[PDB]
Order: sequence, then structure tokens, then C-alpha cells
Amino acid sequence: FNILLATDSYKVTHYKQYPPNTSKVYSYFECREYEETVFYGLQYILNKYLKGKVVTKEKIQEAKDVYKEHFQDDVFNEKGWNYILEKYDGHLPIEIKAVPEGFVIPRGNVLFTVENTDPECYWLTNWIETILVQSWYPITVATNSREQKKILAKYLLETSGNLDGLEYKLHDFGYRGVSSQETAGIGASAHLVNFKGTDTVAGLALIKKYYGTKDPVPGYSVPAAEHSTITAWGKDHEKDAFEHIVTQFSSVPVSVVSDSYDIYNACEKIWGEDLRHLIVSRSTQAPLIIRPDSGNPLDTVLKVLEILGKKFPVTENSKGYKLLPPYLRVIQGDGVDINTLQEIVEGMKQKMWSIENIAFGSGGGLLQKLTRDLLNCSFKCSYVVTNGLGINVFKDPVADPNKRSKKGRLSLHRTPAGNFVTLEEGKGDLEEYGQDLLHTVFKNGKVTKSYSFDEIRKNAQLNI
Amino acid sequence: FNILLATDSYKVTHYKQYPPNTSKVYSYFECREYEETVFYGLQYILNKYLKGKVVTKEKIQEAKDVYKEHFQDDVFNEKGWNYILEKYDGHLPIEIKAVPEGFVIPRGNVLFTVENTDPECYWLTNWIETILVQSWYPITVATNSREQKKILAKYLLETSGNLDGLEYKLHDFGYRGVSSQETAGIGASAHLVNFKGTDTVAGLALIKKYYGTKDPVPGYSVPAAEHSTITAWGKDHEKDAFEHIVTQFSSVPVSVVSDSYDIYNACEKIWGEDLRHLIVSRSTQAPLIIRPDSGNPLDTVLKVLEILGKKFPVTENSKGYKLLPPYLRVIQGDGVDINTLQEIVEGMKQKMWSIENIAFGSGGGLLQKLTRDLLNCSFKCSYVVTNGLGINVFKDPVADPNKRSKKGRLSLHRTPAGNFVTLEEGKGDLEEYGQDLLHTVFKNGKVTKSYSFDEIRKNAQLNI
Ligand SMILES: O=C(NC[C@@H]1CCOC1)c1ccc(NC(=O)N2Cc3ccccc3C2)cc1
Ligand SMILES: O=C(NC[C@@H]1CCOC1)c1ccc(NC(=O)N2Cc3ccccc3C2)cc1
Repeated sequence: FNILLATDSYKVTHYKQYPPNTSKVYSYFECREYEETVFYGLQYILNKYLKGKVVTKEKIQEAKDVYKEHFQDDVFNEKGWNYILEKYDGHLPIEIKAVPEGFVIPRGNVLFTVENTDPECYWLTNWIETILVQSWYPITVATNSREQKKILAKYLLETSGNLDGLEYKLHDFGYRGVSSQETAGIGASAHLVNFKGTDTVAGLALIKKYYGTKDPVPGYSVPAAEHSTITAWGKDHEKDAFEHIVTQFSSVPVSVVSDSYDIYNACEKIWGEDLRHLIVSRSTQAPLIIRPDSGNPLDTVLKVLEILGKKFPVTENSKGYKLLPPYLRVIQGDGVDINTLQEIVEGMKQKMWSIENIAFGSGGGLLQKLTRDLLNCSFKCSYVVTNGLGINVFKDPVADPNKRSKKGRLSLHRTPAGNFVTLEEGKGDLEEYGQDLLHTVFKNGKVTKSYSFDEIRKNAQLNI
Repeated sequence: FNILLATDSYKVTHYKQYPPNTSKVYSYFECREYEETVFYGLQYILNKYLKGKVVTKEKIQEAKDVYKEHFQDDVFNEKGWNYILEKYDGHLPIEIKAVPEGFVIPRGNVLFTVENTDPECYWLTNWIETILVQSWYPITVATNSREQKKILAKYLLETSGNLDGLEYKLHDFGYRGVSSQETAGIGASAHLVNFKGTDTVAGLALIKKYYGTKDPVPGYSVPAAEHSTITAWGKDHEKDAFEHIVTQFSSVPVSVVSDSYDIYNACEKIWGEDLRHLIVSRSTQAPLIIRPDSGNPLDTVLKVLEILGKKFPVTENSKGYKLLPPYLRVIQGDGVDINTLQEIVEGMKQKMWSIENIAFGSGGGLLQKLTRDLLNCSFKCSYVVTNGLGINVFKDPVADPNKRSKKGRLSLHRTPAGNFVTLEEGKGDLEEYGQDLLHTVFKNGKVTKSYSFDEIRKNAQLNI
């Protein structure tokens, strides 16, 4: 990795564009005015990409050669980068202040600030905008995952009277549906801030190395079938495939994809009649989890439940909702996103089915179908010192008031009613509010403050 | 990187689910049913993750320890992975056949096939589905980028009499808007299959290391301003910022963001009057590129052009379309995706503005706002050998005929009219359609066929 080649190309030319005699460039990140966001992911970026000796004579030469060809011109700040290598042994003269990870903050508040600690390195603040702005991704995954936990919590509490098994009800199926191995690890770790069920194993190594848990692992899985594992038996032997799989995993929960040919036939005739004897004997700690994987997600879930309810002994819980026997559950793992999860739980509640009957598997909807536009994650310069005088800077485009940026030095505070407020123009210096919630997390090539994954989970908890 | 921890968790349990005495699992990839797709990205995955010694005693132990805790059970195939380490010095006994990279293939055709070359490793074919299915991302970026090139080519040919500068008209601004550094390099490289303009620096190193070009670099950029380099001068000094930037880059093209406060005032009064003398003197090889970055993308482009048309000497080209002087161009870099690019070029053509006047910058729309569902990229088992007998395997869900998979051994052929056909059930063995278009690209830990980035570009060319 070469930090000199890890920026938007045009940033290579910005050192020549700032006002002459600029000694400070101060910038901030916010999710411009999903009412609240989970702040998560910065610690990973700081350790993997920004800390320690990030500049070497070889990295400077490599960048110089690439940029000469890329711009067809010598525009690269070799002097500037050589200064960092010589004065600081290649350590970044930058200070980053951030809200603690796992913190749940309303939209439109400062989440982190960046500034150079050496006047010569005024250009460095925004050089690293590209790498830091990528924090949008774990923030958005964590936020969108927490918003789904709120929906699940609400419906589980309404239909069952409690939150038992809430943290296993949204399972990450997104490993293949994501853009890269690195995204897989980041995205899966962000979902684990809220839940404990994952098949995206890449998330486990990321948490272990960069955050850490008291428990051996942050997430769990159960054996489950795939279409290859069912269809390999041949179309006439679906019942043999099912019998073999449930017999191999007789003492643990086992998920079995049942839509290879006809989901409704598999539920009614195969599980409900032919193999019913192998299901009703299962332990409560080892249910069969039937998995449909096609069709309209709500219509399929409802039809599968109506079939199962007629083949298996259903009870009515204390809330008046229908509950399958404990050795039998359902998992909807196709086309689940925040909108369809809401339609399913609401449709189940309308048909008097408890949310304890189901779990959801989400792939692309959980880790890939998200953009930087969803929470309007943006990094902008708000303060500069030129000719020794500090000036409050901002953008305010005439056609879009939503793109107006904050002015001056910023601080994040608790209001008297316990909400959040971002003070602008260095007004945090007046001791009118409590202490600034932004803490130094990075300074001069060193990570100064770290959070464990356990602290992050605690910070990200739902109120209920 | 540990390939034993680079799969969906449930795949760890599949070796116990296949019919006993299975010696072969044969699977394929397709973009089920954007009528045609650019096949690109497999070579990167083969080299970075699949080739050479991918199994060690340490990797086996690491995976064993993680899975023991992750499943709260021992289900990990330690014996199977030890067999690969001992028999093949940790090299994967797998054969992968693929269509040449850069090839443009209609939807619903076999793109690549995977099979084990050792009977003991029947479970390996689908273990690596997760890593290979991630090919969806460079395929979709390359395809969506090529679809945008088709729109640009059509309107540029209609409004001017040619395609001059086509490969510089869609510039990648997506570095900050992607989910990770790895995604940035993959995605930017896929856009470079069709275009030559990029700010996502990460793409260059990927192409150099994994594909290669005759030219020193596959993509180019020009100096450009950002809001921080304009706004740092203070709200009353936007003219001073502009004058300094264009004087610093007087002999190369320079992009200048002009919407910090009022885009229309900046075009009419600042560029159009105050600084007009510094613009009209610029070389044809060094235009000023005005950059709006807010408001309705089409309305803003049209109003900016109407303003410039009244302040600068506009000509009428041979097709009857309006053309700015050669020292002046526009770049629309906000909210550009395939839909808005289409609306802008059509809106410009309706107002008699040539497409030579504009270039587009696309961030999230080009590299992030894409999912595996867009081209229905899917990997499925189509053939197995059990007890020495080959059987044609497929899924055919009752509620979704679109999810029905192909049967048996597959081959890709040219039809008599020069189109494509995927033959199923080993029918390629009949010499009725000539030779199979898939080639062995990987066999037993080695990459057996590779393509340069220049061959890929040639294969991906538009007919026009
Ligand atoms: O219900 C479940 N959990 C809640 C509780 C926990 C203890 O049991 C109840 C459950 C858990 C996992 C699964 N996994 C699968 O179905 N996969 C995994 C995966 C990955 C990628 C693609 C496809 C698939 C199919 C299913 C149900
Ligand atoms: O017009 C252009 N090219 C066509 C021809 C080629 C030779 O010159 C004409 C052109 C090229 C680059 C740019 N770059 C920018 O505006 N950036 C870069 C970037 C990155 C990330 C976020 C924001 C921005 C703003 C502008 C215009």
C-alpha cells in the first residue's frame, strides 16, 4: 500500500491551489441532514492505512513516476512528501478527533475532524479525504443494520412479549454479493455491531485484529444447505438429500433450502409427511430451519407458514400469536432489504404469526445496496489559517441549501435535554455546554485512543 | 489471506451433504436472462487468491480454531484440506474454463466453469463459489460503463460528425464513494476497459500488476479544484482563487469547481467578465473546464451553457450544433449515472448544443450503485458424478422460472449467424456447432491462459 497513490488524482494538484501563506487546513466529516447514524469504522482505517511510517524514499519515487505519466506533467509535490519523510520519519503530521465508535448521533453533526499539526503540511489534511470518506461504508452498513434491528425488535416485542433471539434474527448472507474481499470484511464487521449471526467469515478476522472481543468470536453460524447440495442427488431424490442432511446435523440447528423444485410440495409432502418423523423428534436447541429462496418474499413466507401450521402442532402464545413447535423454524434469505423485512414482519403480524417463527438472511440488501448518498456522508474544509489569521470557510451552493457546509472550528456537545449539538465558529470555547464529545484518536502517526468491539456494541445498543 | 476463511460459513458444512461416492462437482457462472455483458475480472481473482500454494499447516490450524468457535462445533473438513496440502503442496486441484476477458456476451450464457480434478476434492468446486462470484463486480462495472459509452458515442456522432475524445468523456470520480480500497482498484480498472479518464489512482496499479498495458499507464487525469481550494480563499475572494488556479495551470487543461456560492454568477460575472481575458488567451490543448456541482443536473448544464454562449464566441459546427471556443469546456460531475447521462445528452441535443462541449464525472453511479442483481450473476452446480455415473443437475423453482439453472456439461459456441449459444447436457461433444469458446484459464494451482489489458480493451470495443 502506498498512501501517495491512495487519493483522488486531482488532490495531487491542490497544494498549488490553496491561498499562499496557508498554515492550517481544518476539515470535518458529517452525515448531512435514517435520523441517526452509528459511528463505526474509523479505527480500522487509522491502523491499516494511516499510522506509522507511511512515507519512504521508494514510495515517493513510485508516486512521482506514476503521476508523471498519469498527468503527462510533473505536478506532484515531491518536496512536501520529502519533508514528512525527513522531519517525521514518514509519520503523518495530522490530528484526527472523533466521536467514540458505536456512538449513535443524529444527522447533521460533526463525527470527526482532521487538521495538519505542521504549517508546511497544510495540503495533507485534504490529501487523506478520499481514504477517510470511505468510512461512509461501515457507518452506513452499521446504521442500516441497526434500523432493521429496530423493526425486528418492535414486531418481536409486539407478537411475543420479549426480545429473545433478536441478535440472531438478521443473518449476513452477503459475502458473494459484495464488490471485494476487503469490503466483505468491513461490511460484515459493521453488521456485527448489531447482530451475532453471520456467514461472512471475513468479518471475524477484521474484528479480532483491529477491535477485539472478550468472546473467542463476534459472530456465529449454523450448518445450512445450498442448491448444489440438494440438486446433486438428482431431481427424483430431493427427499433423500433432505433426510441425509437432517441426519448428518441431528444435534445442531440446520437450515435446509427447500425451493429447488417446488417449495410448497417440499413443505407439505416431504417435510410435512414423508420426513415428519425426523423433524418432530428434534431438540429445541437443534431445530430444522426451512429455507424458501424464490418467489414474492411476503407471499412465500405466508404460504409456507400456512402449510406448516396445518402439518405441525401450532400453539398460541400469550399475545394471541401462532407459534410453530420449537423443533421447526423458517428463514427467508432471498430479496431481504430494510423495505421487504418491514413488509414481511407486518404481513406476518396481520396473519397472526409470531416473529419468533422466522429469521432473515440478507445479502446485497445488507452489504452492497448502499451508497454514500444514503446518509449524505461528506468531508469539507471549515477552517483555515492564512497569514496567521484564522478564517471560517464553507460552501453554500445557490441551487442546493442541503449542500451548505458548517463554518469554523467545530465541537460536538450534549444539550441540556440530552440531545446533540454541533457548535460552529469555535463557539465550543465558551464553556456554555459540557465537554466536547470528539476525542483525539490519531496524532502524528500514532493511534491515540482505541475502542474494543465490546464497547462499540454497548454504545450502539437500542433503547428498548 | 486464508482461502479456508474466504467462503460463506455454510460451505464449511457442505462436504457432509453431497451424495456419498461423489467424485465430481461441476459448476458454472452466468449473467442470467443490459442485453450483453463485458466479461472482465476473473484474471485478478485467479492471481491474487487462487494460484500457487494457498494451503499451509498454519492456515488449516487457524481455520480449525475459528470454525470451532464460529459453529460451536467441529464440522470443519481438516482431513480434506490436509489432503490438498500433502498431495498437491497446497495447490488447488481445480480446473476453470472461461470466455476470453473483454468478450461481450449476451445474457444467459456460460461465462466460466469450475470442476475438481481429484475425486477426493469434489467439495472444493463450490467452496470457491464465494470468491469467484465476486467477479460480478468488475463484470457489472465494465458492462454499465460500456453502456454509457454507447450513449455518449451515439450523441457525440449525431451532434459532431465523429467520436473524437470519446474515451475521455466519462471520468471516474468514484474513489471516495466506494466501499473499500480493494473495490476502488477493481472498479476503477473495470471502467478503464472502456475509457481513459480516471481519478481513482488505485486502478492503475491493479492493471499494471495483473493485466498490463503497452502504454506506461491505462488512465489519465488533469488538474482540478475542489471546494476546499476555492472556499479557503474566503467567500469574498472566489475571483482570486479562480485567477490563481488558472495561472498555476496555464499550459494544461484545468477543471474549476464554480458552484461554491453561485454557479450562474461565477459563469456570467467571474469567468464571463472579470477573468475572461485569462480564458480567451488559453491554448486548445489547455482549456478551462467549468465544473457545476449542484442543482438539477440537466437544468444546470443548460443554464451554464446559455450563460457561456452569451459571454464567449460560440460557433456552429458542420452538423448545425453550437460549439464553445476550444479554450472552454464544461464537466458535469454531480449525480451522474446511466439515467442522468442520457437525460443530459438528450437535453443538450434538443437545445442544439454539441456533446463535444461536455464531459461527465461519475462517482457512486459508476462504481458503487451496482448490485449482483443488476445482471443476475449466478454460480450453480450443473453436473455431478456419483458412483461413477454422471448426472445432469439443475434447480427449477416453481415460483420463479427466471431462477431455473442450466443442465449438464456446458460449452459456449458461435451460431451460423455469428451469435452465441450455450450448449447443455454435454451436447458440445457433437461437432454440430464447432469448437467451444471457453478456454482453460486455471488448472491445478496454475494460471494457464492470461490476457493483456490491451487485448481486453480491443475485445470490449463498440461496433461503431
Ligand atoms: O435461523 C437461523 N438463525 C436464527 C437461529 C440461530 C439458531 O437457529 C435459529 C439461520 C442461520 C443461518 C442460516 N444460514 C443459511 O440458511 N444459509 C447461509 C447462507 C449464506 C450465504 C448464502 C446462502 C445461505 C444459506 C439459516 C438460518
Ligand atoms: O473535461 C475533462 N476531461 C475531458 C478532456 C480530457 C482533457 O481535457 C478535457 C475533465 C477531466 C477531469 C476532471 N476532474 C475534476 O473535475 N475533478 C476530479 C474529481 C475526482 C473526484 C471528485 C471530484 C473531482 C473533480 C474534470 C474534467
